[PDB]
Amino acid sequence: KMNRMRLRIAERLKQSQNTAASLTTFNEVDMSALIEFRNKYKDEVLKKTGVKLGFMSAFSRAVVLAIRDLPVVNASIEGPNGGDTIVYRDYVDISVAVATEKGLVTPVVRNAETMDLITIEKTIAELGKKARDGKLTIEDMAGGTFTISNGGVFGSLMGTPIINLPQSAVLGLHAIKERPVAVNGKVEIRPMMYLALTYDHRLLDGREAVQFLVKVKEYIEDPRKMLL
Amino acid sequence: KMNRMRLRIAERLKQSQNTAASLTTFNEVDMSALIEFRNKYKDEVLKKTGVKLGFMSAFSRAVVLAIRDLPVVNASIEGPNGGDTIVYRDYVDISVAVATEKGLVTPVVRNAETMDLITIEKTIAELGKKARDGKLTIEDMAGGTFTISNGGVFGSLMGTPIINLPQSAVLGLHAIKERPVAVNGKVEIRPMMYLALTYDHRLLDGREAVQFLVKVKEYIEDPRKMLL
Amino acid sequence: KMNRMRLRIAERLKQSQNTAASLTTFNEVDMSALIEFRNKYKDEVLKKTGVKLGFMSAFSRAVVLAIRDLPVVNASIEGPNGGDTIVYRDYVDISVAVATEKGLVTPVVRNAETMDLITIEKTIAELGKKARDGKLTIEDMAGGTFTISNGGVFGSLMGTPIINLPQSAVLGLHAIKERPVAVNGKVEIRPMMYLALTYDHRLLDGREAVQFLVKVKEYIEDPRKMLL
Amino acid sequence: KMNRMRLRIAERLKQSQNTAASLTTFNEVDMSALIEFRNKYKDEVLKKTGVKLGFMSAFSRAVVLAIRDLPVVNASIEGPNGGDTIVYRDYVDISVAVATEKGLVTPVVRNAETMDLITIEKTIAELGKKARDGKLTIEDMAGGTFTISNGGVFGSLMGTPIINLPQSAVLGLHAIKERPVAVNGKVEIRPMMYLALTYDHRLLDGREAVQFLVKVKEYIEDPRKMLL
Repeated sequence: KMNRMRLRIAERLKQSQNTAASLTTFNEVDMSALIEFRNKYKDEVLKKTGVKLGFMSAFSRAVVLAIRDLPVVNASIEGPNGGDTIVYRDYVDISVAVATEKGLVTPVVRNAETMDLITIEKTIAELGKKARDGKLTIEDMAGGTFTISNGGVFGSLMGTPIINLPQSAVLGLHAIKERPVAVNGKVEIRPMMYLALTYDHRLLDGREAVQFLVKVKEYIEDPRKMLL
Repeated sequence: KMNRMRLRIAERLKQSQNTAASLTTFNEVDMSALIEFRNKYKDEVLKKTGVKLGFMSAFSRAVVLAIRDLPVVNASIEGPNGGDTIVYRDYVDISVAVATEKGLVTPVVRNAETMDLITIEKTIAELGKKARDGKLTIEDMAGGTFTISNGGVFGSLMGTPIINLPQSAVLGLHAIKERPVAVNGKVEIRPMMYLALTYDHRLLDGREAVQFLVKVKEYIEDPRKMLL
Repeated sequence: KMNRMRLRIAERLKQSQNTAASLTTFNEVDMSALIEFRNKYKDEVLKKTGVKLGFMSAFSRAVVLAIRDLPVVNASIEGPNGGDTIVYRDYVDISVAVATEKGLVTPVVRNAETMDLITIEKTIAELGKKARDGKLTIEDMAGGTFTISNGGVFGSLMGTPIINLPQSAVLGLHAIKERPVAVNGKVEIRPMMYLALTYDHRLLDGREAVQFLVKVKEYIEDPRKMLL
Repeated sequence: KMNRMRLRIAERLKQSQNTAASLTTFNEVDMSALIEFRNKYKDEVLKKTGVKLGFMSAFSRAVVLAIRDLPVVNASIEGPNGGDTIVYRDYVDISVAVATEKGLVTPVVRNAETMDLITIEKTIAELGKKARDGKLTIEDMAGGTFTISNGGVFGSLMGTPIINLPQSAVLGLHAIKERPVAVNGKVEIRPMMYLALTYDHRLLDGREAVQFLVKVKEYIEDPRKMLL
């Protein structure tokens, strides 16, 4: 028999689908620079800090810088029957995925727009521990302003991730693969990943939606853009 | 606060989603011939006519010829609670996208199935001017029979465009990219674009939907098919 | 005849020499990454901001990050007859050189440790204008915590720059040259520059002095280290 | 606040600067032979003696043999207001650097001119242990006749080391680097190091100063010269 947890979450799915409008758009991106950079320093970083480096601070920091250009992304749509107000609050709470032994849960880094890459990475590592400990308070998983979800841990080409209502949108991350690529007028083989942006087409307009994803693409593909 | 324009359009989104069934299918296509042809003559054409040539008359004319094989595409589904009638009217009104400074609007070429490629191209150029002038009457944007939408102007791999209810379906156009391709038993590099057909699976049946997109693919990939 | 400005400054030279201890140490560094990065984006940056990009935000930001590891650099030595206190204040005021038509002057960016690379670059451009206008207030040139000086504008291999008393130390920047280099087990030709760190050997100890310069070398040679 | 140790040493710096004249001159040298020789035998040597081999006995022994040609180097300048006497005592006490956890200290090998390379190396290893033990008596660090200082442990191109008053001069050692070199009419890549001789230009005359450094260069570059 389905328990209360199943019933609640299962309802929230098709409920949020019927509440928001919904669209998904896509792109793929070269992972080489990020991978190289990671390999070059993850040990030094670890010895300096106790922090191991994955990729997560990268994606998230890039998202923050893109949001700093496109504040529409962070805002939430509110009032009766969807309501009346785009809530322009511009602190950024980054919800992200963790799979406990009892399945999917969503820790939220509060005020992430203040943070350094290394600090984000550390903060996430803390939450991952505390999550498998079952120590999390519900305020750790009360909704943020934005969400990043990962299917690449299991490994897929492409997902179509769900709106974390009341948030505007969500980014999906997928398997890195070596892929044939056209670059520099040459065939090459490169580490590539696809990206999926799902967004409420209420207030996230197709122009903006594409533009956001594309700007993020740049920051991944050259980490030096983070210096701007 | 959301204004009346936002509220109306935002409702129409999830309303039309809940009204129609909905499916999207895909293909990608070589742009070379069209690009070559454009470059070869756009100047001559311009001097003969005052008309610059993009790609739009091509896609649209191809769509018309495909519709001339597949009249199911042009018809609209009507009556109470979705109703009872596939309206076989076979004049073709081509709705298309323009982004004003106040966002997205949809000029409609009436009776487009009568028109020459150059004339379609001209007609669109007229509407683009009149649109940014704000001179458009609402009858310029009262619904056509079919819709083509462009995300390639912003530049993306792939979108999932919305049904312009009561129309049957919509075609999305995307970024042209150089891509590695297998052709002639050889690896080559070519200008490629992806295509997305979204359709109401009420009355647009999977067979037909695929067949339509595929026929269009041919007309793009060899403009000489337009001579048939 | 020497005027008051000459007499004051001329005294301050040999006075500060007799006041501090004094040592200079050296290294040279590859400019390629920074040069590439600059060329790749200076136009985009300019259109986004009104700011042209030289190199200065790079050197300075690197210096700040090195100071964040080595706070000894920022502190000043104070009290009677040189005194008694290493003043650990850790806001960072970056003095830098401008040659007016009446010769050398030293604008100071206050609180520079807070700033982004682009913002530093902008701030400097503002000061350069205001300097040639003669609009500067003396508080613009009351001493900072650290100093960077440039001879490369005139173009030399190597200088030996003077302690801006009461500051601990100073960095000299020189001509970029193409130079033969050994890299990757191969002879190569690269854009190279020499660096000179002059420091008061009171409280800047040889270990620390070398270590500071070397850490800066890294940040220049890979801008991706700034991401740490 | 600065403690007594800081105050004493800080004074000794600018005091000794104002007491001596002061000049520094430079050269660079191939490390290959010494490196090869070290690698070839350090294990055998260790098993025969309990002594590991760095480079230090080499530099020091070379310095001694050069001093045996140029006794001016070892002598000290003495009497009131700098005085009247070049003290020709020709036993050689080699001061050298150790960085304790409390910073820089200077053990002195007494009567080093008597010693074998292996014995010098051993003697230094003993002192290094006793230094980190804090067991040293002050007579271990009462001034020798000459000084060698190392910045290469931290790793730099070039320093400008301070006169250990009353000694005549000091040698600085730096980072070994692979460097492009011209040799045998050919471009080659080699392990190279720069050398800096600082000397009191009272009684160390420019002729002599250059000649000393150059002779040392030979002994490093061919260890077989030690056989003369």
